[PDB]
Amino acid sequence: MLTLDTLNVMLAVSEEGLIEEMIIALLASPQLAVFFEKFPRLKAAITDDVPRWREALRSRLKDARVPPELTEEVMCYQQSQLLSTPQFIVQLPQILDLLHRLNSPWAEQARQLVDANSTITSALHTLFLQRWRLSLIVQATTLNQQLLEEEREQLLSEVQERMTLSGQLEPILADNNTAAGRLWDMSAGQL
Repeated sequence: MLTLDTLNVMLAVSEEGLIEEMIIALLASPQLAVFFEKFPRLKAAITDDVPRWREALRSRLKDARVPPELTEEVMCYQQSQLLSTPQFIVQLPQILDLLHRLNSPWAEQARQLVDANSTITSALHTLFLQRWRLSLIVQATTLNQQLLEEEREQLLSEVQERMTLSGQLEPILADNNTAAGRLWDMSAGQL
């Protein structure tokens, strides 16, 4: 079962910036939307709840699996390095047929790529994985955009639950993960 944490490995990206968009997604959701207007003081809690949504998605990448669409994006990618050079030539227009089947954007690019060079010895095979790798990062923007919409619903019941803190406060435990990074420098000279 293809798990969601694979995206962190195969793209080498961090979740934190995408989790920030997920904060905006929740602050836009109808539950929090009405809560902010109806409770102009109590909203300060759930607007401060930014590093809490972090731990929700940080667990969820390990727990949850990939979207049904994304499944074939990552599987065709990882299959191409298992697909050895003699087998890769004859099953070349077949993996291209798979891309065209789903209507994935890699269908058009990989088609032109193999029309550019059908004499795949080593160079194109390497470029096939790399060209899709970079293209899958900017595509994962949309794939994980659909994720943050679905997951929003689940943790929406979770955030309206914790909303008890603004009416009969009863607390729960949570991790504090501070990304500590700084290097000041001012090496300059002027006469």
